[PDB]
Amino acid sequence: TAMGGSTLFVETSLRRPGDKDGSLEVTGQLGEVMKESARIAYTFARAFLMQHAPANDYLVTSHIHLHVPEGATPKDGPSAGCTIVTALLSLAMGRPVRQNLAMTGEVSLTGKILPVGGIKEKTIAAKRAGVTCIVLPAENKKDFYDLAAFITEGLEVHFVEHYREIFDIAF
Amino acid sequence: KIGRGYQGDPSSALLELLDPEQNANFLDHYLDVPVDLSKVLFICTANVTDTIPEPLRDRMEMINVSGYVAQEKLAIAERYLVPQARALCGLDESKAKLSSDVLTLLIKQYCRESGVRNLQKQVEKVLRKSAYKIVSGEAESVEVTPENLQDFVGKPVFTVERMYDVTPPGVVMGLAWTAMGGSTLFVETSLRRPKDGSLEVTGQLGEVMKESARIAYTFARAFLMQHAPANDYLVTSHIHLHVPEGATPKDGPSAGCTIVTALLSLAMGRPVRQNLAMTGEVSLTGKILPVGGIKEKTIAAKRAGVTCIVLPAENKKDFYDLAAFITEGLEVHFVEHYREIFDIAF
Amino acid sequence: TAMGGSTLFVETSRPQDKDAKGDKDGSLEVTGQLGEVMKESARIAYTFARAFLMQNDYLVTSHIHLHVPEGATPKDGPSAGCTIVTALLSLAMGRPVRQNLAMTGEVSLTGKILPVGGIKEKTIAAKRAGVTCIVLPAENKKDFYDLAAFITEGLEVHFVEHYREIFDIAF
Repeated sequence: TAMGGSTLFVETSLRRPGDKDGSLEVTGQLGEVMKESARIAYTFARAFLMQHAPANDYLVTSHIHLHVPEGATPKDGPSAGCTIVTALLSLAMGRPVRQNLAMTGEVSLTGKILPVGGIKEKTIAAKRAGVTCIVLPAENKKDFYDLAAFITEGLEVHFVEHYREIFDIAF
Repeated sequence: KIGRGYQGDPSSALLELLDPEQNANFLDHYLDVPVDLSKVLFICTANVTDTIPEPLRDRMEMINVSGYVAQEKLAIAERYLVPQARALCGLDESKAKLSSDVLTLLIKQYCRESGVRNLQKQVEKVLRKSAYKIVSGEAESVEVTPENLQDFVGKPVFTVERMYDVTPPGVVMGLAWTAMGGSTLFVETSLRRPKDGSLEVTGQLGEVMKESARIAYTFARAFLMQHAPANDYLVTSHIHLHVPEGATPKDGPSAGCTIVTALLSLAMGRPVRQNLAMTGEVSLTGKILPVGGIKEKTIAAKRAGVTCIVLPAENKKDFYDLAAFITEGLEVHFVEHYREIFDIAF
Repeated sequence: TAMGGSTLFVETSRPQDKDAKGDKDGSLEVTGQLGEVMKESARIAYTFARAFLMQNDYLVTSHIHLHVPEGATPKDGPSAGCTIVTALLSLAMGRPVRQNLAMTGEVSLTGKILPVGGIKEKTIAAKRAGVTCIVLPAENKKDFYDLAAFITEGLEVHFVEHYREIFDIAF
């Protein structure tokens, strides 16, 4: 955020459970950039749950309605794509994520994870909150290791390439 | 409302004058000396801050002077408006008597605004027509009663009578929040056709209100089948729902409680108890989520002759910070589920 | 209308009665350049005529066209509710309304008649159109008696609150 690092909860819920497909109503962060990011994330979550556990029809017909809090610069906004995919997959499978876990990164239409900014601010925010595990784009590991040793000492960092690895370390 | 057009731009002069760090040396053009203006208490009135440049808004302590509710307006009228108008028109209490109840009626039906000038205009109108009746020799003492007010200030701008003083099956009174604030509406439900049943919805067509009414209807059907199982109305019947268009989009979906109550009242054939207005969005399980504009909703409840309103449980703090003249004669029920609202409608 | 009150004729008349199976729903096509509120009100009036005629199946098993002429200002849109209900009922029952009879007033889903505006203009137009009987909502009685003595001389008036009374005096 414009004030510095911050820690927000991306929340998906359910509302109104072969002819129709379940839509998605983003409410928190308005803007065309975050709108397209949410669309891409929704499509990838669907494809992931199709090729993995192909039986449940949840993510395809549910009318999810997620909500992403409003504090983030318009450039950092799309760095919630992997968080959105993980919230959607967690709500679908009915399994909460690993407890003390923070994640950031942009997700592609096929799941590739892209680098983001504000690594120091995000790290300090995660450390100020209670976080023991952090997940970061693999291309941000230089930026992570440039920080001071008293910041990045109490958290285990996972540098990911593709979202299958976040699904591994998140469930 | 300062000029910023072709000739000059005195906003920069004000930005130099109203700067606390440069007040100590003002330096107008005539005197080449600088004058200390740090002890002057400056006050600037504005109707809207949007047309104030940001470096100038940033130099002032923005204090918002909000309007008055009907009770504050009545106090103002009794203490200032009516005495000053008496003095300006040459009348007293014995010649023309404005009582507190006729003043309440005037404020309720005519002066439904945020400021005071219109109430003052109405007060002057009443006293002025009184003075004309006295001078022309028609009378020697005028009496303004809540029945005799009509021929003094004209047709009431707002109607006290509501659509239904006693509600039949299908229609339930819910109160909403408009851009003018404080509206009460009757959610109505009927049936169209004489094996699956359907819902046809009209009113404030909003994309989210569509899904809101849909899930409210679904929860109503499920609640009915679990509460009274031998009743198949809400499943085998085709019905029509109507929601009046007062509520702004934000609180458009805030009528789910009333919609479910209407559908259930129609399906059961039992009217809802009188003077009962309700608010609250329902979830699928029946969770009652918080609603906004409780001050306006409560004022509307009062104006519409309502006694017992129903609010979400987590609006308890939002409600119990409203003044006693706003919520004294109201009995409030706070609910965390729809079973409790069902009990509240007997 | 804008600067005036010219009286209008609503008319009714689509596929012919099938008379084969009573499982269909029947439909109402409405024209007359209606705003959104005007179309919703015409739909409410349709539903109320269908419910009022519970007694036969002309409203439920016939496809109908409704025409309300243009001219009523958008604020004065839904003031044709009782007129629409009467048009539908007369088409169904197969009998005309009283020959010189004009009406106005919004109708709710259950039959409650709501007050309207422009009583003076509507009355002037009714008198100039040869209308001898006029049906108004109840809450407009003071509004109607605040008129001059020549705006109403031989004009029979009926103030009403529920549409059953309009039906009684129209038939």
